[PDB]
Amino acid sequence: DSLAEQIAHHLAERIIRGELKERERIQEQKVTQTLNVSRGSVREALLILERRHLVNIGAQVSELSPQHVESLYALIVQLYILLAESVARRWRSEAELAPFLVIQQRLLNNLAQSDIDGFVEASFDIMRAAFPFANNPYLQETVENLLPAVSRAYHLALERRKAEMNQFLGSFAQLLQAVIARDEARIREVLLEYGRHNCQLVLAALAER
Amino acid sequence: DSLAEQIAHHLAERIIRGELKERERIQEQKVTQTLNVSRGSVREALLILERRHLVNIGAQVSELSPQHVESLYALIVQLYILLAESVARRWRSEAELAPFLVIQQRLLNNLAQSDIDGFVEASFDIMRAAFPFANNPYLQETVENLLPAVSRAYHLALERRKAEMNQFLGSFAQLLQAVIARDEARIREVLLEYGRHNCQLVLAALAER
Repeated sequence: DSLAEQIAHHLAERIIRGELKERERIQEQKVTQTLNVSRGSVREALLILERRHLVNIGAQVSELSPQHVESLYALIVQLYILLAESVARRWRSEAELAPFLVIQQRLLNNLAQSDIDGFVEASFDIMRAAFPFANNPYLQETVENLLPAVSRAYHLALERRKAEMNQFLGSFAQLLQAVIARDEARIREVLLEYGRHNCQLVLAALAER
Repeated sequence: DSLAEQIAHHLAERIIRGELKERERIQEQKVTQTLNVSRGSVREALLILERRHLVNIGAQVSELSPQHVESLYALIVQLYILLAESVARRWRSEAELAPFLVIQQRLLNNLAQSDIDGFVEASFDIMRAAFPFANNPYLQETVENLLPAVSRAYHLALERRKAEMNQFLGSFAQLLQAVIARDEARIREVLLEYGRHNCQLVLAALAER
């Protein structure tokens, strides 16, 4: 990771968690002083965040809107189907799926700790554990570039409804079983159904701003 | 467009057209001298090309492989379906589809001129004319970031088979009619069928390297 990428990750986590609010301003000099970093690094960090849709170029934290949320979910669900179908076709031995079981345990541990921040962080390891099965650089880079925006929406859904962690775990368990069963019709059903549900929960939160 | 983006577009067109070959080296100083540009601009231009999958960081033009070609087509077909379905649902008056008819004429004009380079260039205006219907920044930026790689593969298919221009036009006409008919099942059929056909033509060319 370049220093620009480290700074962007730091600011992205603050936007994702709701610590930096919609329309809030980010000043280059304030970030340089708080983090003890070079100004050029901060400038590049903001360009990364803009590329990842989290800020508008100083910079201002981007606003959420229903059309962009719906846009994001319509796209990410098709990318997740592609990833999950590649795991379902390519896994050869059940040992290769063990990463998903460890993530299941990590999600449960964060739920036990009432840790929404860690729950979101661990959710993204699911995609990361799928990448070696797909060996698809275009898909991987696309998903990685969208993870901050997805994170931000997903975090808002959990801020609105803690029981969504229980809901996600139930759907994830169904997805894992469908991948184990190599059932592509069921994989698409689970992802499309949970995707629409989670999107509408984000929209409910947006409507209450 | 920044100067870095202009330089990257210039080098991308040379890779897309086959003027810069797989594994060929690009030297920063050679580009600065040929184009009369700043070295920092060229350095950033290469980072753009690497982000767009056209070079590995000097830099070397990336190699094509069957798994990456299949990866690219599996992804881009789902993105095209998303775009085409949004046009099919959102167009209100047939005047709004006129851009696609003009592109049809431009494709025919390049075919008449035996201009594969211009045919590829005009093909990408189809996606660009679809963006206002989708109003989907995530989808738009994803497609824009993949257009150079798609371009390169598509250009190789036409270098292998000029009659593919006639084939593309026939399929495009069917897609436009399905969009006019707001028939989403037919939209997916046309894009999936042409996608698999064009992908296998690229694979045929790869096998003959």
